[PDB]
Amino acid sequence: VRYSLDPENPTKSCKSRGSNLRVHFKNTRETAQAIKGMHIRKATKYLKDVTLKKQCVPFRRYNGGVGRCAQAKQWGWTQGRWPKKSAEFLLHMLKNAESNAELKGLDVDSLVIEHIQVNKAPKMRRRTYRAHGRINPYMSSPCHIEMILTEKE
RNA sequence: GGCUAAAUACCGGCACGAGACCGAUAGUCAACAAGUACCGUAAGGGAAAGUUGAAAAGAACUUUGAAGAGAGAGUUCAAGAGGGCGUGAAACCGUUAAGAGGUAAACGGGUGGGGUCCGCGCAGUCCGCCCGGAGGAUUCAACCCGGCGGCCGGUCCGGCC
RNA sequence: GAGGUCCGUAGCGGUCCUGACGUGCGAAUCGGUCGUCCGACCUGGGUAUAGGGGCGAAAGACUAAUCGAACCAUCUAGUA
RNA sequence: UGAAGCCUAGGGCGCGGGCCCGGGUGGAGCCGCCGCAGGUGCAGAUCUUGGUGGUAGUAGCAAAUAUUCAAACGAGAACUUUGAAGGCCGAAGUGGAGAAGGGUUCCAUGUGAACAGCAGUUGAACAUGGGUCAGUCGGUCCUGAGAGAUGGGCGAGCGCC
RNA sequence: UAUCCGCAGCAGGUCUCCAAGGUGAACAGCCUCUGGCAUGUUGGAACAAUGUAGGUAAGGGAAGUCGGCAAGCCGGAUCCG
RNA sequence: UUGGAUUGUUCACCCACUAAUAGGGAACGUGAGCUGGGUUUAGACCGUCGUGAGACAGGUUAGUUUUACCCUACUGAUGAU
RNA sequence: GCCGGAAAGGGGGCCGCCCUCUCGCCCGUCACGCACCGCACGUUCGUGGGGAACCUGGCGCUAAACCAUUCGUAGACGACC
Ligand SMILES: [Mg+2]
Ligand SMILES: [Mg+2]
Ligand SMILES: [Mg+2]
Ligand SMILES: [Mg+2]
Ligand SMILES: [Mg+2]
Ligand SMILES: [Mg+2]
Ligand SMILES: [Mg+2]
Ligand SMILES: [Mg+2]
Ligand SMILES: [Mg+2]
Ligand SMILES: [Mg+2]
Ligand SMILES: [Mg+2]
Ligand SMILES: [Mg+2]
Ligand SMILES: [Mg+2]
Ligand SMILES: [Mg+2]
Ligand SMILES: [Mg+2]
Ligand SMILES: [Mg+2]
Ligand SMILES: [Mg+2]
Ligand SMILES: [Mg+2]
Ligand SMILES: [Mg+2]
Ligand SMILES: [Mg+2]
Ligand SMILES: [Mg+2]
Ligand SMILES: [Mg+2]
Ligand SMILES: [Mg+2]
Ligand SMILES: [Mg+2]
Ligand SMILES: [Mg+2]
Ligand SMILES: [Mg+2]
Ligand SMILES: [Mg+2]
Ligand SMILES: [Mg+2]
Ligand SMILES: [Mg+2]
Ligand SMILES: [Mg+2]
Ligand SMILES: [Mg+2]
Ligand SMILES: [Mg+2]
Ligand SMILES: [Mg+2]
Ligand SMILES: [Mg+2]
Ligand SMILES: [Mg+2]
Ligand SMILES: [Mg+2]
Ligand SMILES: [Mg+2]
Ligand SMILES: [Mg+2]
Ligand SMILES: [Mg+2]
Ligand SMILES: [Mg+2]
Ligand SMILES: [Mg+2]
Ligand SMILES: [Mg+2]
Ligand SMILES: [Mg+2]
Ligand SMILES: [Mg+2]
Ligand SMILES: [Mg+2]
Ligand SMILES: [Mg+2]
Ligand SMILES: [Mg+2]
Ligand SMILES: [Mg+2]
Ligand SMILES: [Mg+2]
Ligand SMILES: [Mg+2]
Ligand SMILES: [Mg+2]
Ligand SMILES: [Mg+2]
Repeated sequence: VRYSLDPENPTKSCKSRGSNLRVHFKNTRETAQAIKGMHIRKATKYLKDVTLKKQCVPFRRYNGGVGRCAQAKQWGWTQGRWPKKSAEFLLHMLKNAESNAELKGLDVDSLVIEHIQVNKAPKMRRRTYRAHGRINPYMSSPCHIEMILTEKE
């Protein structure tokens, strides 16, 4: 609808969008940061590998308490994880984006992720019961995902 | 032993009219399915909640997906108004760009450097009088005719106060 | 085959570990260990007693998680 | 031919309170001067209401021995259903049935937005429809502990004894 | 141990009926049949410290500690006494 | 620069060993490290005091010890220029 | 070509070379130059350090590290053998 950063060429680019998705915002943002600059096929392969725990997602900003792994050394970090539903949500969105590019009449095997953004969506409340008859929130953190692919060779 | 209208009172009730009043955290608790939802054995306690547009014209149709949800297409002046939709601030977050980074950060004074913009900067003011040179007009002073105005008549005539 | 008799189930209770937990499973729970268990026994329903009053084998205990004077509204925007 | 409001690395003025221009967004009203009036200026009050952070993807999802294989349906299976295997409750039960209480939770079909602190093809969730039959089971009848009128008494009185 | 009350599918609370086989004094504990269930609001990989709940320890035997706290010893039945 | 008997003890005293059984500080070091014996609530008993409710640097017995996942410091483990 | 150097290694001296100058230095003669019209950061070390590319040539070179896997002399996870 209204994209935060428009493409430099509206003809050599395709767009995809999703709102109010029940996936953790902090995990999804790091997955998007991991796949930010990749070719479409490389990104799809990497996302499959993450889902199968063959490659990690390096947790850089939201790293509090995250454990270490040996697979983040190839990212030049120490802490990584494998958020699989985070990976597959934007895998579905990537598939939608490539379908959009094919519909608009583009070269699918030259598309590079040029823009990707994860915003924070309205929270939905549940309730948890604590000691001494107290009630605390059990909130959730849905997110908005917004991505732009473009050709470059 | 007794009766008795008028002038007098009126935050309830049926209708009305008005205001230097309030303007949705205000004004009644209640602008809305409000003494409603809801809590308490009960007596009782008691909310939050307004706004698309002029008009639903409320997004046919193609396409990816199991679907939510997207990409096009279309309506509208405007979707940067898409069914909790007027405007859309701050705290907080994402991304892009620029800069920086071992005494937490921020701050005052003094410069320096770099940016973003502005000056619409880029050969730099005019204004009077006079001298000289080329010009061009119905053209100056004086005189006459008419109109208007300002000051007087040592004490002009007439009014009014 | 007697006993407000003994050991010991169900039930009723709540000693010690000063154990577990202590933003708990829980605004008093959990485990093991314990007391009593034919009697002043345990228990549902009905019924009576109501706040300076009730009821109390008496701890100022209980009276709807509130008790050395309950709760609700009002006097009340009480006084400092 | 664009008011209020809002944003601004744009230009300025004022010692200051503040104010004026430019740009953008917005879509219907607003301001200067002379007087008048006041529910008239917030950083605090363990202030009121609403919203948002760091903590933090952290604490935590450890009471009661236990699951595995194959198939089916399904877009999708650690969790649904069928079969097999291995276990538990162990007749003072994790069995079969009632009273108080609940009030449609009962049964069937369908759905997977929300809820069932993972997930779900399942559900006491949501949507459609169904379902409780009495001379001989109970209430209705009796009276118990007790409650309660009339006559009467007391009482300012509602009324009470 | 999910249709009731406790704010909740809350280890709490809430009145009764029926009651198999073996062992055994026994309605004790333990194993099974009829009936039921899926380990109690999740799973997977490892087996560090510290914990919680269980055990075992040479020689000594309360020297520990305010205090034998905690654990341990004893345990049923028969015959003496 | 110790092992013990008695005491809640600090202090004290005694037995034994020893080479010697010196003295002190760190918020009278150290309770989100423990314990809870003493003091130090609410229950009770005694003596003295008070007419009484009650009092006692007098004795006695029974009595809930909460929270770390934050920053630092420290102990280890990756890594970074 | 010969030597000269290790504490954090010497662009130095010497022996020959094919060549070229009577030029370099000091006094004199001789004229010439953007004489830019009084005016500032002028004059170097400097082919300075660093980063990208345009390049014509010659000489050469076609490696590892990490993940995945395995191991258990190691281990909470990383890490390590
Ligand atoms: Mg961080
Ligand atoms: Mg931490
Ligand atoms: Mg809880
Ligand atoms: Mg509760
Ligand atoms: Mg008379
Ligand atoms: Mg009279
Ligand atoms: Mg009038
Ligand atoms: Mg409002
Ligand atoms: Mg209101
Ligand atoms: Mg409002
Ligand atoms: Mg408003
Ligand atoms: Mg409001
Ligand atoms: Mg609105
Ligand atoms: Mg508009
Ligand atoms: Mg609008
Ligand atoms: Mg809006
Ligand atoms: Mg920003
Ligand atoms: Mg940057
Ligand atoms: Mg007895
Ligand atoms: Mg007995
Ligand atoms: Mg007790
Ligand atoms: Mg305890
Ligand atoms: Mg704890
Ligand atoms: Mg009385
Ligand atoms: Mg009694
Ligand atoms: Mg009183
Ligand atoms: Mg309008
Ligand atoms: Mg006013
Ligand atoms: Mg204000
Ligand atoms: Mg304020
Ligand atoms: Mg996690
Ligand atoms: Mg965790
Ligand atoms: Mg549990
Ligand atoms: Mg049953
Ligand atoms: Mg049944
Ligand atoms: Mg059903
Ligand atoms: Mg769930
Ligand atoms: Mg009566
Ligand atoms: Mg288990
Ligand atoms: Mg299970
Ligand atoms: Mg359960
Ligand atoms: Mg031993
Ligand atoms: Mg032995
Ligand atoms: Mg001793
Ligand atoms: Mg000792
Ligand atoms: Mg003991
Ligand atoms: Mg001290
Ligand atoms: Mg301390
Ligand atoms: Mg403590
Ligand atoms: Mg004590
Ligand atoms: Mg006492
Ligand atoms: Mg942790």
